[PDB]
Amino acid sequence: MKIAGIDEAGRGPVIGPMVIAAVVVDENSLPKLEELKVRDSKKLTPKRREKLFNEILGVLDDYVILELPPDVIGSREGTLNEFEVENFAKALNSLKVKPDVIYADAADVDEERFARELGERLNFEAEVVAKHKADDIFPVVSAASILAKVTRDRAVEKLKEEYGEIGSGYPSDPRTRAFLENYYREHGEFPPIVRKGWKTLKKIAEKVESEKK
Repeated sequence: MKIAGIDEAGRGPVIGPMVIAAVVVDENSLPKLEELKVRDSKKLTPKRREKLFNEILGVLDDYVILELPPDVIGSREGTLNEFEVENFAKALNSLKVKPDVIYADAADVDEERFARELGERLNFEAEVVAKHKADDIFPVVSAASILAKVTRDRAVEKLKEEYGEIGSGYPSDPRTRAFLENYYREHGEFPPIVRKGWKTLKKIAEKVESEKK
């Protein structure tokens, strides 16, 4: 049997892409993911995870990583939830090796709902298992999670080489906050690396205009 795991990175940041990654591993290769301790990789530094990333690739039968830029996210036709479901499906449907069973991180507050909707969007037969924090539960999802996180960090790293210190890209991050406030104060607009619909932008813009003297 072929087992697939699928997760996402970059859900709530205001800057950068959202990355959805799907991995496929043969049953016999599952112990390898445990050997790699993919489940205990949350505390790893980006460089150590990159090494893990490369190791994971060596045991996978197949994988798909979709890097969705802020332009794509912003032009979406549906809600962000629908967007996530839609792209999880696209990633799985793009796989060369079709999984018999799919383990997915439940984006939707309703795990059952997510599994149902994802499956209805697949163009092949498979059992879909969706759970909250599935990445702490199933090593195969943990693996996908690592591919998505690494891809996402690489993306932001590339952005820093072009815009300087932009932080992690999350509004909660002081550097990301300052970067956006200062850029708006200097240009009266936000850079083309932000997600146009994020409420964070409106608040920063209003704050900045408030200061003006």
